[PDB]
Amino acid sequence: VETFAFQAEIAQLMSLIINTFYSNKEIFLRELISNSSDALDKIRYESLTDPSKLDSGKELHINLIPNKQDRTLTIVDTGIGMTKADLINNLGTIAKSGTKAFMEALQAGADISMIGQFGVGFYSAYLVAEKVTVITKHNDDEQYAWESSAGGSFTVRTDTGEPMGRGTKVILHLKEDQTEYLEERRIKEIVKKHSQFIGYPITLFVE
Ligand SMILES: COc1ccc(-c2c(-c3cc(-c4ccc(C)c5ncccc45)c(O)cc3O)noc2NC(C)=O)cc1
Repeated sequence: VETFAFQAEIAQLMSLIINTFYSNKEIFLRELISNSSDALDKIRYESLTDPSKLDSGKELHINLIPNKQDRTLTIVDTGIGMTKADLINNLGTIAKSGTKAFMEALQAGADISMIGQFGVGFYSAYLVAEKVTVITKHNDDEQYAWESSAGGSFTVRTDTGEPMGRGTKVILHLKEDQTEYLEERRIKEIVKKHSQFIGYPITLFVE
């Protein structure tokens, strides 16, 4: 297990997300689904010139899986998946500029729901999760587990859990007062409100 420091700007963003009073938390789901959609777009595009990239799974879709026992909401996609370099360096590098822009926009009257317009929507997960665990698998690379409870650091390890195939699984360990996001009616409502036209099937599992 390797432990890494977030870039200072990203740690600042995470603290803002955790500390700011902001009631419209439900937008976290749209942001995560948007990320899944982007990843699905990419594997779809690449498969057009190299069909063998779908050897790790032809189905392009998103599953939403609530588990009341574990107090988790999991967002699973069969997108392109992330490499170790994505997790440690490259997505953070990209997030720096977006974070800066978002912070500045907030100072000028934007609100937290607009986070995705700055390309850093993943971090909205921390509106509802005390810890986020991300399992990801890119073709020709190993399966990784990324994890953070904020506080300025994250971990990455090679994952020996159940093999995924290809894609990304975001496991939201929900805060004690945010269990509404385990309820079928609530998740359905949010998907219809904010993610109605996503171009991949979204299956909401029930318990
Ligand atoms: C908005 O920027 C991105 C969106 C999706 C992805 C992504 C993902 C993916 C990442 C995330 C994601 C998960 C976890 C973290 C820390 C992320 N940080 C920045 C951007 C995305 C992150 C996710 O929630 C779902 C996803 O399907 N899997 O392969 C990907 N690769 C390509 C080039 O897009 C990467 C960047």
